[PDB]
Amino acid sequence: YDIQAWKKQCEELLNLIFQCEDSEPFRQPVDLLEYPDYRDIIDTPMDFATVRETLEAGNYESPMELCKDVRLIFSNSKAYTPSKRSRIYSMSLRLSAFFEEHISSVLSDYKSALRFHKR
Ligand SMILES: C[C@@H](CO)N(C)c1ncccc1F
Repeated sequence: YDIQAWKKQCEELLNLIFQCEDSEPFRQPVDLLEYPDYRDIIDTPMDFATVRETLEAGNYESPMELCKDVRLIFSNSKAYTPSKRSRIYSMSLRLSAFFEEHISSVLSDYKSALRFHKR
């Protein structure tokens, strides 16, 4: 029932994500010189360094907010992909499955701790 535990759990999960080779295209903001039309398709860029920095600055109030930004990394890749078979998109799908598998207990534990706090 620790209402704060999610933060360190998210730091450790982001550490695992940065160790994954599949996260390399998503570690830093998309380079506009490599993908000149990126902002014509994507309204809200997001990357894992921005997520980590937001967490470390104390600018997420809950793991749901972090989860919304990580999911935006994956939806941006899906929206930008020219093909559902593209290399970078395929890496995003594996990384998304890994993230979802690990974030589920973080969200469950936080929501349960918060319900206990408000009992
Ligand atoms: C990091 C993502 C964009 O959000 N990246 C550039 C791409 N995403 C999917 C397919 C091809 C790509 F090049």
